[PDB]
Formats: sequence, structure tokens, C-alpha cells
Amino acid sequence: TVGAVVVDHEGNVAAAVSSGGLALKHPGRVGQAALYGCGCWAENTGAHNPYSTAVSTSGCGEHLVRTILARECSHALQAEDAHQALLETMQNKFISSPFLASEDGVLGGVIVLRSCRQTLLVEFLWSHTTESMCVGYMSAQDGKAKTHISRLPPGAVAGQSVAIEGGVCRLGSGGFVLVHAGAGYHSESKAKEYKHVCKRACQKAIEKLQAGALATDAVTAALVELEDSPFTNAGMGSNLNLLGEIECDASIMDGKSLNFGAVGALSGIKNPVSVANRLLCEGQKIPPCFLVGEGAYRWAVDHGIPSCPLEHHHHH
Amino acid sequence: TVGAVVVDHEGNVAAAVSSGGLALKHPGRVGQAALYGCGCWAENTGAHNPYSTAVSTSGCGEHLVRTILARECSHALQAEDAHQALLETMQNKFIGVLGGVIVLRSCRCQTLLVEFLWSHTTESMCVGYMSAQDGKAKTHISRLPPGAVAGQSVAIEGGVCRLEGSGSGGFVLVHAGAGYHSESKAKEYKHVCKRACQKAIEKLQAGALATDAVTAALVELEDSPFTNAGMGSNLNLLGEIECDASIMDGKSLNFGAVGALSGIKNPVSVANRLLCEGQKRIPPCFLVGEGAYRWAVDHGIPSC
Ligand SMILES: [Cl-]
Ligand SMILES: [Cl-]
Ligand SMILES: [Cl-]
Ligand SMILES: [Cl-]
Ligand code: NA
Ligand code: NA
Repeated sequence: TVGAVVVDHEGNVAAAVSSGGLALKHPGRVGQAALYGCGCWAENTGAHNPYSTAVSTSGCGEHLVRTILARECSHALQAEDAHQALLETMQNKFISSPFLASEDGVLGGVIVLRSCRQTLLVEFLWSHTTESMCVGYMSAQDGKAKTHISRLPPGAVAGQSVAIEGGVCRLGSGGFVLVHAGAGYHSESKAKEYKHVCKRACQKAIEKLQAGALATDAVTAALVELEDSPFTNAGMGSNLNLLGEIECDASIMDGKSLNFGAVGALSGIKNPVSVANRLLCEGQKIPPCFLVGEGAYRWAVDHGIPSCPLEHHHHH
Repeated sequence: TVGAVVVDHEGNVAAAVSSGGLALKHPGRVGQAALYGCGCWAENTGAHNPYSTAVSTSGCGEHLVRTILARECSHALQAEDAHQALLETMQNKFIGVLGGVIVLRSCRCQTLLVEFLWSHTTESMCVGYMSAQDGKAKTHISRLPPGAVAGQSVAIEGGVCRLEGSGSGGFVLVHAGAGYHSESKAKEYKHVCKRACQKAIEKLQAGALATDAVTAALVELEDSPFTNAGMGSNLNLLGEIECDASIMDGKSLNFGAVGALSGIKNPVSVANRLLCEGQKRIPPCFLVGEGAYRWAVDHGIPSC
């Protein structure tokens, strides 16, 4: 699973998530990366909301769904202390959720940012209960993406302990991006590989922002790079399902409009996040926000999103 | 859309929802009746939840901004005044957007105090309800007041039911749709709600789980050609039926759901079967499309 969160120079936030789901899953199984409130969340400051907040999740899909973690994190981040709010959410609303009390271990990760105001104060954090999680972050002013394999400390137990880190950033046409390329066990073997795709994904988002793009288009450009890595379980290289076929989940949310787009069980499209973003975009102009399976493919093709008919399945 | 909520004689709750979705929708469009937290919710009392609560919602395709409706109603119903809490929630969310909800919350006092409500901003909503003690299902057509504008006002009514003895009883509240008022189809909506409640109670009285009872209710509601669910669902853009359904169990908190399901007579039966198998890698809780069809047939669920 891959994800990204973006804030532009005005405090407009966006979030997206893309995944290939569980290996050998039954055909048509849709997971967290497609589900409203679960895979990602983005919400600009407003009446109640003193902060703009963006969240993207990773790890065990079912664990993330049952606790609606992305939205839960965004609501907790309206509290004054962001570090403490996220840590308590991960401990109490995730690991200790009654919705997961049957589970022997709760496995998940999250990336967040929140901003508030002509200076923009961005706080960004990542937290995970998996052994590790690869992140990358970049601001348009620092102009050099930083990547980091966050690991659980010695003595921690994967699925029972929480790791959490983060930082702060004061920001024209700039902005800030944080991405992740998977939360689970890691191998030092392809650790530089995850770090490299995270760096490139940050650079693409930053370049989009520096060209005047909307937050949603910049977060989508980040996820396109993350998907395209043959090493990530999203887009190309997604785990194969029980029938040895590709079925992708992806979604995106805009903090300003609160509009949402999502695809589930999608095969034959190179970049699932692009269909999610096109659904969100076309929906701003009763438009659909969530398409699955055969109809999602046909809708993507009809809108000129690059396809792979040889990778598309349509069983009877 | 059709939905039902149930509480068994022990205070266990369940909820389910089933819909054909939006007429002429693009193929593969999945709506709220399939989405966790959105179409239905069921949660027994717990360390923060003083009431066992169950919620089923009905929408007219216009899904709401920053809204996970069934779960949000369940959380709001932890306040002391349930009527005010549902009213505030409907107002702060819908008021315009068209939709409706049925809810119940129970608590142990051994006796069970069950409060049940329905609320809509559509012109009308048909509901039915029944306790195992009384033995006669009651059906009713809820209307906006004279002079109200759909999407600019909220109707809300409900009742209170006391169950006791802890035999094999319970309570069920169903709805057959929130939408435009049809004087002509009113009798048919009331009759299917009647049959749905009776099936739900028959299950409870046989000792069944609350999820089996709420499934039996929705099977009846689905089968009516008048409901936009199962048989008679709105046809999509290509002239085909694609169904969404889900179900939640308040005791285990488990969940099952299908979206864009074609070719299966009773979608809620697949959602319930996904939940039941989950009770035993975590099994899938949400299947869509052809994979959902194949899974249903592979599990002996009748196709049409
Ligand atoms: Cl599976
Ligand atoms: Cl990955
Ligand atoms: Cl549509
Ligand atoms: Cl209906
Ligand atoms: Na990939
Ligand atoms: Na029907």
C-alpha cells in the first residue's frame, strides 16, 4: 500500500492511497484503500476545524476498515497536541479497539499532516504498529526530499506497540508533501528501493505545486510514482489474487471541497489513483464517487485514462 | 433502499441495508448501502457506548460531505435524549439532501428498554415494527407535515418498547424506502413491511441470532417488486441490476457487504453469509461485482 498527503501554500490539503490488496485474495475483495473514511481523509479548516488535516493509511486492510482509522486520526488531530493525539488514537482507537479485540496483533500505519495560518505552520507525523514503514517528505522551500525507514524500537512487539515520529515546518506557490511506500516488515535488501521511490514521489508532488497545480493533482502525481514502482503493492506489481489476477483499490479526498473519489477491484488500468482523481475532478463540475470492477474500467477508458486491455479481466 | 434493525431478547442488536441504487447509474457505481459505517451500524453497549444501538439508512444517491451516516447516528444516540440527538443529527447533516434513517437503542434495567425512531427528509417513508410479545406487526407511512418541503424539513417519530422475561423474544423495525409519496403503492409497502417484521420475529422466536433475523426481514423486503432492492431494483445505465447490501452484528461487531452484485436473488443473504464466515487471514467482509457473484454461488446462495 502507498499513500501521500499534501498541503499547498494556502493550507489546502489532499490525501490519497492506492493498494493491490491481499495476495491470493478472492476476486472482488475490496479493502481499505477504496473505502471512504478508511484509506485516506482530507478536511480543510473551517467552522469547528481550526486545522486543515490530511491522513493516509497502510498495513492490514481489515484492521484499518473496522476502526475507520483515517477519519479517526483526522478528528483526533483537531486537538491542541498533535503528537499526543495521534499516539493515543493509535493506542486506543486502533490497537485497543473493541472492533479488533479478536485479533492477535493489530497491524497498521498512518501518515498525517495538519496546517494552520502570512505564514503556514505544517506539522507532519507518521505512526505505525508494523515492524517498519518507509516515508518521504519534502517542502517546496527545502528543495531536497528526505526519506526515512521508521522502525519499531528494540523491545517493541509488532502489532502491540506504536512507533511515532514527526516534525514541523513553516512555509508564494509552495507547499509540503509526505508519502509512504508500505508499512509491514522490511528488508534492508529493498530498503533503498522504497526510499528512492518516496524521494521521486515527493519531487513530483512538489513540482506540481510549484507549477500552480491543485493539491489533489499534486497528491495524485505522488501516488502515480509510488504505484509505478514494481516493488510496491499498488498499481504495477500489485499482489495477484486467487485467480492470479490484478485487482486494485485506490481513493483520494480533497480538503477544500470535501469531495472524494475511489475505485475498487480495478484491473487493466496502469494508475488506479488517476481514475480516483478523475472521479473526484469530474464530480466537482449526481456524479459517481465510487466505481468498481468492470464499470470502473469502462469509465476510465471512456475518460482517456491510459489502460491495459491485456491486463483486464471480465469473467462470466 | 430497504433496511432493518433488530434487538434480541438479550439486548444483542443487528442492522442491515439493501438497495438497487440510483436509477440509470453508471455500471459499477457502488453507493452507501455497501459501505462500512455509512449504510448500517450495530454496536452493543460497551465501555463508552451505554446503549446497544442499531441504525439503517436510506439515501437518494446524493451522498453527504464528511458524513458516515449510520455510525454518526449511533454515536449521537449515546446522548440522554435520543429524539433530540437524532433530530440534531438529521438537521446538522441534511438541512437540501434527501434521505432517511431507522434506529433503535436498548439498555438493560431483568428488562429491556427499547427506544426506536425513524426520521426522513424525503416526502415519505414506510416503516414497520413488531415485538415478539405483542404478536401483531404495525406498519405506518411517515409523511412530511403539510406545507413542508422535502430537503428543507425533517420528520421524526418513534416509540418505546419494554421486553422482559428474557425468553426468546425481541423487537424489529424495518423500512421499505424513503422517497416520493405514492398513494397507490402505499398498501403494498405496508404489507411487505408487515411480512418482513413477522419473518424477523419468527427467527428470534426459533432461537436465531439477531443477524439471521434481520437478514430474514431484508429477504422479504428485497423480494417485493415494489422496493428498490433485490428484485425490482432500479436498472442501471445499461439496463442491468446491480445491488448493494450490508449487515452488521452488534455483539461481535463483525460486518459483511456486497456492492455492484448482479445475478443473485437476495443480496443481503450474501452479506450475511460473509459475516457468518468471518465469525469463523481474516476472511473477506466486502466483495463486489463478478467475484461477489462467484463467491455467492460457490456458497449455495440462489442465483436468479
Ligand atoms: Cl479473500
Ligand atoms: Cl507497498
Ligand atoms: Cl453514475
Ligand atoms: Cl425502496
Ligand atoms: Na507498484
Ligand atoms: Na425489491
